[PDB]
Amino acid sequence: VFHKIRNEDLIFNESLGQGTFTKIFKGVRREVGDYGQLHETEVLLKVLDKAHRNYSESFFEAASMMSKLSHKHLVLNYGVCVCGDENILVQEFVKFGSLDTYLKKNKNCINILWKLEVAKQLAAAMHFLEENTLIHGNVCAKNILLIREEDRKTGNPPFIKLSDPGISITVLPKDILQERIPWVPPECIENPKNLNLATDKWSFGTTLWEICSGGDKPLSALDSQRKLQFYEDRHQLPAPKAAELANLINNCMDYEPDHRPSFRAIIRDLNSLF
Ligand SMILES: Nc1nc(Oc2ccc(NC(=O)N[C@@H](CCc3ccccc3)C(=O)O)cc2)c2cc[nH]c2n1
Repeated sequence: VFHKIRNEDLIFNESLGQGTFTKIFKGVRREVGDYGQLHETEVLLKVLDKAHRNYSESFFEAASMMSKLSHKHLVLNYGVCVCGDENILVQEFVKFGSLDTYLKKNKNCINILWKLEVAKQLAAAMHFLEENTLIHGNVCAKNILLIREEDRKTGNPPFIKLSDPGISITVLPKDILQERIPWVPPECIENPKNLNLATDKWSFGTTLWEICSGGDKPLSALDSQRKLQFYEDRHQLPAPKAAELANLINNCMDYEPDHRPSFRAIIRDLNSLF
């Protein structure tokens, strides 16, 4: 149950792009904060396309269930604006944006320790979700937000958060699902209702591949028909050039969902690289 924010208290600024049936804007929220102090707070605004209003339930159910669990590695949702014909998610604005964009622009200055630290943090967030038996369902580098850059001057590591999952793959059209191979697992291509905790272990593997690959998209050279055939022939992703996490990636991207390792075991493996 989300706090309702008045349209009057939001200003829309620049477009930040679009997601699946959504438009993204940087914005500002006027609000009374602690001690009654007035604030104008930078916010991330996620607007459901007016033409796809039928998706609003899934749009908001995702963000809602995760926002019931507070955690340092999970994005903060302030509330929702449902004034007028709008369906707007009002979210904390993370200073350095999405991880995939960040990896591409910083490819030639991100070392293995940075990748391992970000992987550990992501695994911590997924461990927390697994303990709470809560499925994310759309783990990917675009849904990882970089709160803070690494600072070698103080040894401060980077700090990331996992964003909301957006519209569930259980209600999206099959062609969007096919294009999201290989983040969407084989069993969910076979049947979207196979969405399960084991889904998030597979997509975590794909996300590690992104992190280790300077933001390349795995299988981007394959069209949708060939992505399906990739799964039909039981292929695995190539090892990234920085190959240190390749075995972990493949262990997570196991075609047998019951064989995919728990996030506790994943965390132990990450720690053993040191
Ligand atoms: N909290 C927040 N936020 C931001 O900006 C985002 C907007 C949207 C998203 N999240 C998505 O864009 N999610 C996609 C996923 C699509 C997908 C998933 C798996 C495989 C293929 C494709 C979607 O829903 O379409 C992430 C960051 C920014 C940008 C600067 N600062 C920010 N702070």
